[PDB]
Amino acid sequence: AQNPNCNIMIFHPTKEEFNDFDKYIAYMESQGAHRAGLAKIIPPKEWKARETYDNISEILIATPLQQVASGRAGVFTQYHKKKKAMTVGEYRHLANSKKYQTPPHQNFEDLERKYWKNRIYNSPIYGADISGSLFDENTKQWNLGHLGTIQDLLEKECGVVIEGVNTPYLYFGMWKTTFAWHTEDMDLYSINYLHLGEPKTWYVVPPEHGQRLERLARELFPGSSRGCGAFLRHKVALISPTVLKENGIPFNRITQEAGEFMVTFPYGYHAGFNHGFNCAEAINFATPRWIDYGKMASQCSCGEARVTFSMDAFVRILQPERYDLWKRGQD
Ligand SMILES: O=C(O)CNC(=O)C(=O)O
Ligand SMILES: [Mg+2]
Ligand code: NI
Ligand SMILES: [Zn+2]
Repeated sequence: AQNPNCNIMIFHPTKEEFNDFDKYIAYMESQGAHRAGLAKIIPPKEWKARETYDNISEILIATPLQQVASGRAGVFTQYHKKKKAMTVGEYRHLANSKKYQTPPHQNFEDLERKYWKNRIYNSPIYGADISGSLFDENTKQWNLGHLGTIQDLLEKECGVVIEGVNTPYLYFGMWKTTFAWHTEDMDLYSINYLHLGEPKTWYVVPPEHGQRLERLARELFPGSSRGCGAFLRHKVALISPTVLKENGIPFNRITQEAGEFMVTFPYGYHAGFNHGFNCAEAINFATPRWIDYGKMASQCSCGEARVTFSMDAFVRILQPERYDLWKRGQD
């Protein structure tokens, strides 16, 4: 078995190998990359997402989210308070202000220490889940706005035509902005490209060990657990690496820098934080190997997780018994 210790793998495709997206994902899996839950892909040196970022300041962040924490430094939840709209240029100025900017630090490890020590005492503002793309339309390779769609994959594998569309989302981050422990909707893959700015640190649990994370989460968030049988779908809970280590949960960590892709694999729990002002783009995708994960994916039916139009069809076709109760949650 390849990559039996479930380490995060880093790949360096040539421009020739960067032509066929599906093929390269299958290659990475042939080397065991999926076992980690997360992989890094460094694009060929000749490749670019677009010519410059000089003209992005007038993108609107219609609903910036202030991420307010409750709990203890290593075990907390966050809620998102909606703020007034601002442009990317306004947000970047805010991120660089004395109140919100990255503190002085020695290296990524020192900054990681400061994050876990101090995150709960601040409420950074996140521009998340903004439909759109920063890839130039002429970028032919690994353009996240030109991927094959999950509906087309399901149709190719299973023969059923379904409604729904699949488009990318932009994320504008600042120091301490946080992504809670989650897997993707319907335990899909994701791909994330860091277009610009400061790094993003990731934590991930191997798919084969995901239930160990879930059992810890039920112990650490006991009222949330009683409220919903899949409360990590709410995307609100954080657990530090120190706490994971104290409880024997297998995980790995890596820092993504501007110009790099990350791929998350089906049922790979992940969480993380941004180091400073940055912009990422991400989208879900599927392969044939995903279908079995989609069939088995947990669902939130308490009503909190409330997700896309396109997830309907996935539940209806892959999980017809759940369909009924899940849609009661979504209506
Ligand atoms: O970058 C972020 O804030 C969150 N991204 C992801 O969870 C992803 O790409 O799967
Ligand atoms: Mg603009
Ligand atoms: Ni994700
Ligand atoms: Zn729920």
